[PDB]
Amino acid sequence: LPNITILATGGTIAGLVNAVPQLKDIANVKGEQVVNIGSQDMNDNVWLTLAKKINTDCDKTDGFVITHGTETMEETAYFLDLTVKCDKPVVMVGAMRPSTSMSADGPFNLYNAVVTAADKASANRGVLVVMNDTVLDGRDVTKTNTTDVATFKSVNYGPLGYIHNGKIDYQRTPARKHTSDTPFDVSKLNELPKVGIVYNYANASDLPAKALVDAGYDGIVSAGVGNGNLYKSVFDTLATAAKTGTAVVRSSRVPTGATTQDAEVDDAKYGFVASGTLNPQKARVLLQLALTQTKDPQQIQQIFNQY
Amino acid sequence: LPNITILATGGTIAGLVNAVPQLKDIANVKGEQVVNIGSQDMNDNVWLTLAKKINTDCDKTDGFVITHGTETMEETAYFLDLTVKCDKPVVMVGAMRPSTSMSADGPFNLYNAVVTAADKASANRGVLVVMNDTVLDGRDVTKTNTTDVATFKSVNYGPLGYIHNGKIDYQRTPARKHTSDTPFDVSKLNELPKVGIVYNYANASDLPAKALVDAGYDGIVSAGVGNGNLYKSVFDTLATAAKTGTAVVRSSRVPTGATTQDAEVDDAKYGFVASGTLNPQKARVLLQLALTQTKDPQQIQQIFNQY
Amino acid sequence: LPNITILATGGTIAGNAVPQLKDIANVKGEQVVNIGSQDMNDNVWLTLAKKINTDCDKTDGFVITHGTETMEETAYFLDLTVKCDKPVVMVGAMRPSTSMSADGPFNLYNAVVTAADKASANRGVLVVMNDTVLDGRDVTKTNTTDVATFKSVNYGPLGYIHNGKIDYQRTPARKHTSDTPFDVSKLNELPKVGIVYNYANASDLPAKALVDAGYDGIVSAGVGNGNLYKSVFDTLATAAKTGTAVVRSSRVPTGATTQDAEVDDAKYGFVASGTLNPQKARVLLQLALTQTKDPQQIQQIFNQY
Amino acid sequence: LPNITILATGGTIAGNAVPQLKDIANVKGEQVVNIGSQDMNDNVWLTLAKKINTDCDKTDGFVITHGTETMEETAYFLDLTVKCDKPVVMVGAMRPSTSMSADGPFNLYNAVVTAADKASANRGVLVVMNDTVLDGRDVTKTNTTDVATFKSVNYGPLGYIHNGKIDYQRTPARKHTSDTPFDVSKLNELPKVGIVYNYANASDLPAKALVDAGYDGIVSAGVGNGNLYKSVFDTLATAAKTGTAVVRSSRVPTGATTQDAEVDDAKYGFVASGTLNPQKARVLLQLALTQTKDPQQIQQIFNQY
Ligand SMILES: [Zn+2]
Ligand SMILES: [Zn+2]
Ligand SMILES: [Zn+2]
Ligand SMILES: [Zn+2]
Ligand SMILES: [Zn+2]
Ligand SMILES: [Zn+2]
Repeated sequence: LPNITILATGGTIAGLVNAVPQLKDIANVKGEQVVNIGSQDMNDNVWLTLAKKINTDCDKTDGFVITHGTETMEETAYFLDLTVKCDKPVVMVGAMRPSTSMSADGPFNLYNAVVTAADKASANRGVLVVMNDTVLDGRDVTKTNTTDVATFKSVNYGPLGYIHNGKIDYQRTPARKHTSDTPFDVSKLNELPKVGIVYNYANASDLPAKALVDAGYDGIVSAGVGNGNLYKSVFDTLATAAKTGTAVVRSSRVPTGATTQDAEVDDAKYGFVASGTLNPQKARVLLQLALTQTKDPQQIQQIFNQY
Repeated sequence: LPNITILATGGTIAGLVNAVPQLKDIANVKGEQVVNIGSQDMNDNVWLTLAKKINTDCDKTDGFVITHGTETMEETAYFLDLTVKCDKPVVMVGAMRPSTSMSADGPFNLYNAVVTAADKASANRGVLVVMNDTVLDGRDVTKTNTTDVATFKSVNYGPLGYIHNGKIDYQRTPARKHTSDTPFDVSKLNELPKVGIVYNYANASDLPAKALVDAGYDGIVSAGVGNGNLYKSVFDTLATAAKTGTAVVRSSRVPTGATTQDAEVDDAKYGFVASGTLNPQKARVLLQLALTQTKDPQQIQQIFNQY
Repeated sequence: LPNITILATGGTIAGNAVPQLKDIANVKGEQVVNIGSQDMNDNVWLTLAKKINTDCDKTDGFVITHGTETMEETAYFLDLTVKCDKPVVMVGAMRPSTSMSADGPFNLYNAVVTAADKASANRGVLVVMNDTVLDGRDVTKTNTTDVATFKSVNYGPLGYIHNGKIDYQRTPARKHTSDTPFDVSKLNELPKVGIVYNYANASDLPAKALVDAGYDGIVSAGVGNGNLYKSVFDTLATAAKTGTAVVRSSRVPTGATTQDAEVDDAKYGFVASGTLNPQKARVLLQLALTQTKDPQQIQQIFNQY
Repeated sequence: LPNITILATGGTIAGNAVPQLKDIANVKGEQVVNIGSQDMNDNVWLTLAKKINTDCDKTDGFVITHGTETMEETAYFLDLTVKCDKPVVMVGAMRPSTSMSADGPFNLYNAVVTAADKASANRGVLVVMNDTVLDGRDVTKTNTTDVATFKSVNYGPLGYIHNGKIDYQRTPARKHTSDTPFDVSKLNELPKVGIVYNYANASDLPAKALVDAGYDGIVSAGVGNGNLYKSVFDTLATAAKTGTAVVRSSRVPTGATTQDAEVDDAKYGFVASGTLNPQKARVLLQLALTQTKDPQQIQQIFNQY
């Protein structure tokens, strides 16, 4: 059987080979606790240590499964999608119900994540998220409902495949460049560029925006209204920010659909970057990484058009 | 025919009786430009003037249609749902495509909004949003896609009815108290309590939260991760805030599903309020209004359980 | 504690495998029939409806375990025929009860909570699945395998369940339960109604065979807004003019088949099904045919229930 | 500018009513047939496929105007039979071209942009509607009246259109166009395949009539994961054992009908349709039957296309 490494970032989602013994019949599992934290507290340090671990141990194993909380799983998955250089399957998985709760979802989630990680056909598709019998790509996947076990969905382009009876039918694969095809290399980095997110809505204070500028943040992501629009006070602070060196990326609070370039706002005029289908938290991820390569908004836009 | 008043808050969404003449065959339309602004700039002053106008003119007409931009329509609609005391239909409508663009959606949107406003069966259901042949309640309706004409949907409980050939079949009506059944009365108010929204994600700065506290904001709404969870730095600032008088409401960045009380966080312990199915921008609306009645988080929670 | 009766129609969906039930209700159970839901039939429907109506005053609410294949059919039939205003809640499982992360146990727990909540009464026959309370009319099966498959695709759910509490924010407008004019206590059988499908180059043979067998009604799973392939139209038009009740529904999973849109229904005596999908339409047409054979009266029924 | 040919099969969906087309392509048009899409048939399919394959080297891409009722059927049939790798894009309108806010004009503009974009080639036959580029296999009609009805309910769309530009982020894995073993140039007719529906108490009469008429294949719109009402099962089992190709699909709008799950397919010679809904399954079974009558070979086809 294939040997799959399980990297845990927190508690157990099932309760591992003893908690879900059926696992030892499809893979050879070793487990390492890499960090232990709730995902609402996920952070840069954790991201860096994970990417490095996966990159160092790529040849010690046939695949990876990462147990992680659901709240920020979608951010971690995209970070790794951009930084892992192991074309072998890296599959993330979590659980929406506590492991001791009735009809706990963890056990079967874990099983299906190991199934996915172990299938050769899963290789070379970038980092994946596996939940609710579905194989989801790290870029587009996002949490759609606060409590539903079916919460994870790729709301713009769809899943990569479905899992029935330990088998996967892949009918899709992502087009946006990832893993070995990106120029990102966090292997020597101990920190990441500071990027914050500000929200837009009626009568929005500019204060949040101004705090980030005061603190010399490297980038700021705007969760805009509609097609990335900005409340005027926020538009003014961000315009300013962009002229004094803070990268500014326009995304949207609207859960699906792209924030398009030169549509609602003149990005070229202000030196802003439109995030495409990257929601705010995902846009933060690429902006941070783009900032380790360049600070030219034109080049940041190009990065946003390709990753 | 019934006489319907169209209150415009910005430009035309069609191009009114001359731009969509079919209108004069279903209603008697008068139009007033109440303000002229892009909805990304929507604000308290506009909300107050609209509520008052609708309340003053309730007996001058059989119904209201409000033309408004799409970016914050969902916020205005809920504000009015809470403050209008005219049980007559108040129907909001906007357009996702410019009026001069091919297959402009405005014309037929406007027509269907007038159809809705004119149907007696539409009365007593609170403030409505009409878009894409659908009648949506002001509380649950939200913008789901950045550009799609079908963007407005009530993502937790569904629409109230569908519109085919100028006819409506209502199969639902909202249960949460609105209009005349709320204690909110902005008729004498010239300002609203200050409420801001802060976003949570991996490695979230507490700075935004702290700016609002520094400025003596009355309330703060957290767009949390998952079931309203908070990044630790943000959790600490907000906990503090709540002890020194800032109302704190936990909502979620996740587009559907409720942020439940005493689930992921101990709201009772910290004096926080869980927003139920109110997304961040909608939660801001009720929190602002709840703040004109009380500052006791227990009572704010009760308000969040009933409106 | 509330008395709740679990009426089972098949195999179990849990396994007490859910001891936590003692915390919310006094539970007793009866195996009413035992079949795979894909073989659900008129006899089961009649007996179920009669059992609930007969037993209404012995318990505080009912939970009905049922396979997922035709849960949406039974739920609507019960929605139209139950004369008990106490909560009737149907429940199933998408995963075998012995499979890992089986959904049955929590689904069942949630159904008893729903059946026992006093706020659940007077909302008609309910279906509880994946933490959601769904009305029997609009509820349909949306995905072949996903635990979250049950959704009310047109009008949404009535309420969500978290930690054993329901936040109801909706109730259906279409009349059901004791508000309908249907009465199963007098029926040992139901009018014959079949369903035919429409698609490119569709044979009229299925429709023809139904008519030849003297079927009381036929529901057309049409294309788009209830349209019909030419040959199927031709056949059903004659049928409707000669006494067969004919209802236009649609193969399209959401949205209504409207009146006076695509087809001139009055001209032929056809009835438009509204938001009722073909299998749901069938439930209502069978029932309407126990009350009348008149197309206009049947359309009225379809506009009301 | 690119040469794009618009092949019309019905009434127009715009009305130049869209002069803005001159900005993106040199357009010429031919009325290939003229019918309501609810009467779409084998003859139209054959002629369309032949026309595109014959005319492939005269233009840069094709746009096909087609009614919405069976757009998803034609699109898949073309997906399986077009041997031209240039973009073929189907397009419709959900509102009358003269109604207010008609969708046809912008839909058409978007289809020509798609047909003319060089990045659109080699993705198979496409359907463009509501600013979205959708593959012909997974695309289905989701709502009876909404302009946004066309969606790829299982795997999503290939790309979105904004301001005349497409951000393609997906392409289908299932082989299509010249990769299939089908060849319509040799066909004046297609094998007879009908579709029967399953639901509670389903009559076996439709299935029986199809078999009696010597149908080459039958697709079952089953319940849940492709299951069958007892009587329909019994009939199709005999049919499959005696030479009728039988494909299990599902009435359920999303998700696959899987192999070796609910039914022992090999035991009877049934074929599981995968994510192919009944009308789509029919398209592929008709085509498979022009190549073989062997169930295992047909299942292989269903696992590949
Ligand atoms: Zn990727
Ligand atoms: Zn309301
Ligand atoms: Zn009902
Ligand atoms: Zn009643
Ligand atoms: Zn294809
Ligand atoms: Zn090829």
